[PDB]
Amino acid sequence: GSSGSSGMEPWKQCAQWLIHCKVLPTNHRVTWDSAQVFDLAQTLRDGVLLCQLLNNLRAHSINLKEINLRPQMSQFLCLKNIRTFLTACCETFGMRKSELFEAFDLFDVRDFGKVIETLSRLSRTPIALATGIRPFPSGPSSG
Repeated sequence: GSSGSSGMEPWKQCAQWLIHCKVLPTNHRVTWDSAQVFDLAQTLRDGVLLCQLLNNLRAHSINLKEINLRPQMSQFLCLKNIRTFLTACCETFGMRKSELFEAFDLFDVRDFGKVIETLSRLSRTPIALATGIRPFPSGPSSG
């Protein structure tokens, strides 16, 4: 249902943070205007990068070995990986379990927006800010 929209999406600015977080290349394909939430939602759909993000901010956050770096487009493997990231978010960092996104939502790429928010909060952590990376906008105000 690709309908004409007006304004900046939360997935556009997100791309940046990722690059700075040492997870995506400065010349990645997600940085291209032609790109869309999907593109950025695909590179993670596997769940191989997500784990890295945390491993970048904090040390010993997620064991690369525990995750299938090479899922080879595997549903069973993929779904598993994603979960690993969701766990490390409460094991390594210790965030809420309700905020987290639904593994499926990401896999099937149903509601990506839900995943983007999950990161908006993490940034708050004393591990994400420490780096000094453009943190998320603090406040109830929408925008």
